[PDB]
Amino acid sequence: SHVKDILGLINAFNEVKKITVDGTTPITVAHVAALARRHDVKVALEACRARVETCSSWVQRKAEDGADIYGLQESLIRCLLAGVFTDELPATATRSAMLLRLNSFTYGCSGIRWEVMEALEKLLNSNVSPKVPLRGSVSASGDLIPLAYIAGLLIGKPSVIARIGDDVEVPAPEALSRVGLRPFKLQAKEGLALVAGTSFATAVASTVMYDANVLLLLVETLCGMFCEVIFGREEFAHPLIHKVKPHPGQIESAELLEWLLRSSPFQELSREYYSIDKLKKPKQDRYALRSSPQWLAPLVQTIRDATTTVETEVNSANDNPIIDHANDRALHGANFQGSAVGFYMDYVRIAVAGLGKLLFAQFTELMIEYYSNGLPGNLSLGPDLSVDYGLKGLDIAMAAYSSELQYLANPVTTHVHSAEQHNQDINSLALISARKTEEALDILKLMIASHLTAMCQAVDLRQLEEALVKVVENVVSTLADECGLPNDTKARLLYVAKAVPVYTYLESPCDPTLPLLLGLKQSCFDTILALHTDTLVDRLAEFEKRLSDRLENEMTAVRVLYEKVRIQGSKFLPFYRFVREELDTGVMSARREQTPQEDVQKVFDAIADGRITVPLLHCLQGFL
Amino acid sequence: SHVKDILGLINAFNEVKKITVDGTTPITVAHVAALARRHDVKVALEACRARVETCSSWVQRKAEDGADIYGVELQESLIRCLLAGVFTDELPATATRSAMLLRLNSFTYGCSGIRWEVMEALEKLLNSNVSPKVPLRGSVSASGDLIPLAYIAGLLIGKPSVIARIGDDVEVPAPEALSRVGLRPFKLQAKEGLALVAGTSFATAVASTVMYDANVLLLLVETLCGMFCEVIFGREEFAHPLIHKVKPHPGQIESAELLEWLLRSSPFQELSREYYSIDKLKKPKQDRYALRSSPQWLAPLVQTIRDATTTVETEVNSANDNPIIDHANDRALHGANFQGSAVGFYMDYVRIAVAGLGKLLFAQFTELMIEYYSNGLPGNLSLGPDLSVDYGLKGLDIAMAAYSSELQYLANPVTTHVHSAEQHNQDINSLALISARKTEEALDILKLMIASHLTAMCQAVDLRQLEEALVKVVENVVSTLADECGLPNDTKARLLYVAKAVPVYTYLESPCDPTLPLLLGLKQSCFDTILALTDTLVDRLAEFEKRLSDRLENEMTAVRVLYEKVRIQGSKFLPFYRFVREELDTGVMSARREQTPQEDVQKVFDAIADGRITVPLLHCLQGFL
Amino acid sequence: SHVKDILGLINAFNEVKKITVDGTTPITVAHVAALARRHDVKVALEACRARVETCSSWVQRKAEDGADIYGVTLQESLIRCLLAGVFTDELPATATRSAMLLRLNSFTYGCSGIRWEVMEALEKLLNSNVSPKVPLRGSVSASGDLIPLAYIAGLLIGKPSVIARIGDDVEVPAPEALSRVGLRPFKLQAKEGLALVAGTSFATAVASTVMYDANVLLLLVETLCGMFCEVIFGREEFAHPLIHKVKPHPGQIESAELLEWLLRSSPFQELSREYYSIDKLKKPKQDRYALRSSPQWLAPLVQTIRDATTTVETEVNSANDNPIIDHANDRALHGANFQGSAVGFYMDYVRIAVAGLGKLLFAQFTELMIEYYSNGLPGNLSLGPDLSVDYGLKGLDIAMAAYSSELQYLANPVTTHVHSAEQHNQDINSLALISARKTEEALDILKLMIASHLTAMCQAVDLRQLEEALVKVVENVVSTLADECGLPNDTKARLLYVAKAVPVYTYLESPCDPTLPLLLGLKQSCFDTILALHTDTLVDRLAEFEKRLSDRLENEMTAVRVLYEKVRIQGSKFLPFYRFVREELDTGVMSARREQTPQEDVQKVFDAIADGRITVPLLHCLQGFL
Repeated sequence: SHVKDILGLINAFNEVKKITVDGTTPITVAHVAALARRHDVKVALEACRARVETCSSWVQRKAEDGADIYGLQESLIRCLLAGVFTDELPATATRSAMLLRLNSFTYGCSGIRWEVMEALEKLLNSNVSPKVPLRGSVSASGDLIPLAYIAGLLIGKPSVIARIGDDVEVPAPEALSRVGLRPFKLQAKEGLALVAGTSFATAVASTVMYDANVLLLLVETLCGMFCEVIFGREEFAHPLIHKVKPHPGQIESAELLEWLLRSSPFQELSREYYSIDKLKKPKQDRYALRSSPQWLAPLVQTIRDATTTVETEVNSANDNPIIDHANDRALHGANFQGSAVGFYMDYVRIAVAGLGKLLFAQFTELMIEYYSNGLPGNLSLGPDLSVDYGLKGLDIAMAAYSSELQYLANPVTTHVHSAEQHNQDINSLALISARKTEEALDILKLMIASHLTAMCQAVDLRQLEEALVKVVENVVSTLADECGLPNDTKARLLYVAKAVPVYTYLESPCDPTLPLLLGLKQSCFDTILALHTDTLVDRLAEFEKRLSDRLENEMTAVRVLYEKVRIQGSKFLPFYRFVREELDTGVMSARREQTPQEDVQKVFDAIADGRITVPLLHCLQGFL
Repeated sequence: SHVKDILGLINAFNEVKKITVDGTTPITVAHVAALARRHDVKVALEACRARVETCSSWVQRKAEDGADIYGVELQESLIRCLLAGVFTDELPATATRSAMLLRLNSFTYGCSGIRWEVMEALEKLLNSNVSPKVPLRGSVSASGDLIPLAYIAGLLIGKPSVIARIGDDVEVPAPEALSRVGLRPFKLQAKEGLALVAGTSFATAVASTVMYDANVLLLLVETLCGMFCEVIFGREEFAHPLIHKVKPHPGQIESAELLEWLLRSSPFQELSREYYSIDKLKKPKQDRYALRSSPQWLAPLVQTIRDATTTVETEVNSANDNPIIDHANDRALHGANFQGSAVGFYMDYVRIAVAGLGKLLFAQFTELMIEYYSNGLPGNLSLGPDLSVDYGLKGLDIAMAAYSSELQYLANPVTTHVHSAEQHNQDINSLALISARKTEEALDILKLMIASHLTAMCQAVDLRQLEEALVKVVENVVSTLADECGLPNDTKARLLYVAKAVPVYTYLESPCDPTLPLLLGLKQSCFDTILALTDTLVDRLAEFEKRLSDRLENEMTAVRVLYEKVRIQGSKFLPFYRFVREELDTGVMSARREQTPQEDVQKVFDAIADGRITVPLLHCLQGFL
Repeated sequence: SHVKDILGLINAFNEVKKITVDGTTPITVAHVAALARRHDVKVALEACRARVETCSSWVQRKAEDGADIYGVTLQESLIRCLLAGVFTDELPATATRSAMLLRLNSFTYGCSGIRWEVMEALEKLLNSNVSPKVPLRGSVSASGDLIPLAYIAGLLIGKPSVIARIGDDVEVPAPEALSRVGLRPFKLQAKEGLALVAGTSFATAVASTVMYDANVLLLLVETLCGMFCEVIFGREEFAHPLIHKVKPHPGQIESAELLEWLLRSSPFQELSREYYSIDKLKKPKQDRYALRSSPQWLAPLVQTIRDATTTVETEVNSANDNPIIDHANDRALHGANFQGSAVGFYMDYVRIAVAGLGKLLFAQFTELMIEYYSNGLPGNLSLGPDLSVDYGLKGLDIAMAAYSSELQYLANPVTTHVHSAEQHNQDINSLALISARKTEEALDILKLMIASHLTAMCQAVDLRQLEEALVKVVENVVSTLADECGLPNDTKARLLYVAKAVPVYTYLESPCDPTLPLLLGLKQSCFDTILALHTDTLVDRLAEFEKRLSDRLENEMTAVRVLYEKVRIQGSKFLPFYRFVREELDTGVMSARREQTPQEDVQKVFDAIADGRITVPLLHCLQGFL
């Protein structure tokens, strides 16, 4: 299952202490992302040093012997320092690019001197990186302009500014000086080896793919939480449905969901709900839940396949010419053409838009009383709704997020211009595409943060609902006895207490126009008819007036007590405990001062910085 | 002509000191951009005080009467629920202050029911450079820009969680920020929460600075087509008013008019004519489309940007909340003026027009870089002479492809992605703010493209003038050596024609190389002159060749070094050349000039971004009527 | 108002008999669509002839004395290399004939140097219904619509490989077609190849019929917003002049002005006001955005479609070949009028606005289908009464999502995809014909959406009229039965309130089902009256009221409905539409008892939209508006 592969990705990301750069051990997107995000992760270049020097020698002798092989170093770098600071590629991306550039050389096809590789290693471990303009690459003879800034650092160009950690910016030659390095004087083919690769596009695409797997698994998992809160029928995940339409991502997501929902205490509440007034409620869930596995299928497959493609690129020699020193020939091709990454970046951006639309459809259902099976509009607790608009602000923002996300998912690869004196008449635009997919993942993080917040709100509201119906049942039950109503009447009255959704009358429970009093009034009239008397009327008028003696006070009490349980038996407990306890939040209401921003910011940040993987792994403990 | 309207917008942007906010004087996009970009510009709210208070009183009396009018603590629960954005990024100070201005102006029509006091507070926060930190995303611009506008409202009521900027340095919680400029948190009354948040002010704000930039950069692109004509050796006839008289799109007529005027009696057009007189049958009789069809291309782009400005300014000058209080006839009118659709649709159109400007620039740049298309210019605009270590503007060329590709992608529509939002109440919604942001991003790229193009054309100006001086040196050396060696009058004329005809950039790298076009051209003539007419003729022709390779390279080198250490002086585009070269302190690009292309183009880009580029533009255009 | 301008366009389309091609009288998009769609309309080329010949002879003079002028001083080799299309699909005869008109018209300015005799042959081919079969693709509309226009030239010179249509079935090689209409193949003179192939006539032809339809459908959509207001129980206040005065986008003012006028004396707005006065506090105080913000939404759409109309007409009335022959001053001028960019960009914009029109329609239709949003109407506009076998307009609802989705997809721009073309000579090119074609496909879909929307609203009128009648029956049955059982005034007034208040479509399926809202509300009031008047006698009479209700009430609801199946619309400005759809097209309220499928009903409406008949009830509806 892709579920276990993604868990393995998350574990490797968390665990790794050293990245082995050796020309043989694959670097994964978890490693790239760990190097980028955890500064205690260090690069360890292993002395492959043999084939690197052989290659280097072959090129360096074909220069002393003055052979003539096509593919002065500073003039290439000078013409490529052609970006403009409007915005810039971040340090995480630049350091990622440095690693991929370093790695590309280990295969001994590039001809760069080993010491330059050592210099890359040192700069990475020292947190030194050049400041690199955002735009300029068409990713075809490589990410020429942006990679030119890394080469510019290595030769100590004064106009290239370098970061050292988060606070220090110094000109290139001073940055080299501070790490015990001297400017390089570039040798034959070395300018081309540094600039003509796919390392920047592939860097962005690596952090993008790592993020895509994590958010994918997170969205898939949270479909189970959605089922629980919406009162879904878990049967949509039944293995047979998916065995007869056997898209691997359809089987595998359904598999996880069947497992997440199997012994669910909310599924138990769902069953009791559809048993009451059975033939007046929907027989099936709406599509955002019920067809989630079918929806997820191509998205899982796209994100998994793109990961393979990007990792192949991470582990490639991607400059030109390729030096076949063994056979004494320089090979003229175009491994710097980033099309594998470019095309898949367009595809993943479409899959991410599809994940966003799934979230938006689910969130929409949750906000609307007609579609939420008992939950209040906007997940508003009230009880006073005139001053509690609940999650309406987050609802509007989810439309804002989905709309921009769908716009972002138009392709970049369809916009190929005939470039560089028509030499690059096809070019991948991989870095541009990767940037747009990254931007699309930023918006999906917002949507996840919002969706999880809303579901924790719904958990609270479902737990509060169950306790409120119990209060009502007890108040009706005991008052019925005290007024001396017959058992016919008592049971009829109790059915109403059970059946009427509590959020439809919580605002003013004893309001004669609201659904509780309406149901009791019709039951009182049917009792009079079934039993016919003047005494029965006395006790029924007594029952009704004595409703506003106790009911409201007891509903308020059990509520206020909740503000100051089924989730404990649910596989999503870790998520709820993380958002409520660890992040320090509570059921949203007019009485809680925190804005939706404050609550959702906490969840968003935990998604951003990877803390959310903790409750996620917890939740999936034992899944095989 | 749109040319004078844009010049009017630029003059207004530079001159304005105070923006009059009174409910009758129009705010234009130039006013919005000046408030945003020049802090010396202050807000002047004029005591319209009468109509605002009347409306405020109506609303308040109707609530105090306990009357039941819909949309008229209730107010603070609205703000609370809308403080719902997330910091990932933010709308910048310039957009937020722009919005604050637009929000203030909308109240001045007295339809909103906000108190005058709150308005005075807005005025003072503006002039005191105070503005809330606002999350980038969350608005669908339909019941207004509810989320981002809530942050302005949050500041006004002293919400502790709303962070506020004071200048570029200071950041403090909203209550403290109100304190520091002598204000107290407001307690909001009937309809005031809704008046503050339910507007189109953020999208319209971004769209105002977007439209200002679109106007300036449009005029800049049109004008620079004239510069392109000069350096590329174009035929100015493409601009002849008769061509456009019979295909009369106003933008076509007006762009052609500007171009005819810029190119009339151009000293560069004189070199162009000379050039096409030598080897006429071997050279194109018409320019390529990126020059020759420029007025036809510009026409819809001009009209789109002009019409969009009008639509955006209409929005700037609107009451855009709900209900609209008709205090005079005692009704709250229920509509949807907060629906930002006019701005949203036009932002999509303007983004397509901006993409069209980018494609025009890309195509022109491409021609200029390629020797086959540049009518004598060296590939990549490399001076060399040694091309093995000078790749000229090849990096800028690649980047222009990168810029255009992303520009074209950005130009897909946002308005086609309407979701059924807010419990299906907002089943249509404009997405204006999102569209405005994308068009803004598209203009960022256009600026990069304009900066590169201008830098490249200044390079080509230098290369054209150098070319003229180089060819005259080659003629003079050929003439004086033909005399010295005692060559026949026929031989002399035939050799001097070759010196005139051969493009000098085809042999600059090694002028006396026998395999390069000058020597090939002279060798053909030499054989021809021998046929028309002996051993002593061969003798003098070998002496010619010999003495050529003693003298020619040195005199070429000398005149080049002198240039490095003129027709542009009579060009309408001198202000641009003088600006880039002198004011910005640059020179002809080559291996000998240490500064990178980044350093040069950056200077140009910054001058476009900060407005300095308008100075040479206005100078260039002086007298055009 | 743009409304008058569009009404002018429709009147012109209808009443034009001859198109004056003279080089001074403007051809409008109505004239182009008239020519394409009404074969009785003839071209009248009015001898203009003098300048054509002056230009012609100037070109021929230079050919004689051997002057040398680029682009003028061969043709059959140009035509040959441009006959490079492939039949996969073709440009329709209507597009080709429109292109022939525009090419003819372009020549009338005397700037092209084409022979008057070639012009007369164009007129004759037009009036005789001859046109070449033209492949669909190949134009980038930059040095003109070169490939498709080559097929017009190929017809004129009698290229055998060029197949010509004559009317709807007849297809003959070009020599045969010319011979059937009394013409002979031309031998092209200097500059005539270019005159013919190097123009913008194809893109601008598709764009002309595109703009005529955009104008008509726009007005139709605007008008039907009022009909939507009527059937959905909207508040007409959204259209009030002061709202739009303070946000004065010209299209916002004018759309709302139209709507205020359509709704001013509405008998449906009267039912609406009455509806909101019952349970005022439980029902929404404002309409949803697809109605309430329709003026703000329509504003940019109105303005796009009108400005785009101007641009396309400017192009219809242009000389758009090259070089531009300035015979007066003995010069050929070298430019690029064949660059179709004015039309290309505006086609992209109009496609987006059409998508915005479709989205407006989709959101309206959506509200209409959902009982939560439709203020009394049944889900899916199902009449029933048995809803288990009547799913109503659910098919059309699904279809509307499909329509809107494909439409939004089509509205991406074409002009952002400019390639460097023709040996990099055409390094900018307009792609105008491609864009026009996509905007045309977008309009095809909008037509589908309008057809469905109008059909749904006619269904809703019927349901609303039945609703008023049904509630009256219920009130009467309750009022009479209260009397027959001697119920007190307290009881009678509570019971009659429930009869007026409960939406009839929530219980129509089984009016006496005790779990449905009529009986629920009746039981509630009965308990309330037993308490208020507090007895064994009252209970006796309330039980007899209930038993008599389930004997008589349903029978009388069925009778009134069965009668309806075998009024407020009569006072409504939308009567012409309703009358058009029900009587003229011969349709009826939709249900399980009506045999015709939703397909058969909507086809009829769509066909009337597609062939222009829908403009009759449209023009009738708008009579009086100034």
